Amino acid sequence: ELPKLPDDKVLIRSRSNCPKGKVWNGFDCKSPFAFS
Repeated sequence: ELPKLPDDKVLIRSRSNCPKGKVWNGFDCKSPFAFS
């Protein structure tokens, strides 16, 4: 997938995915706990 918007599929921290129940940011797909 081109648009990083997963959670319960691959959630590859690599550089093109967002973990379970998370939220992207200027340059990172992850939970708000690490951004909010």
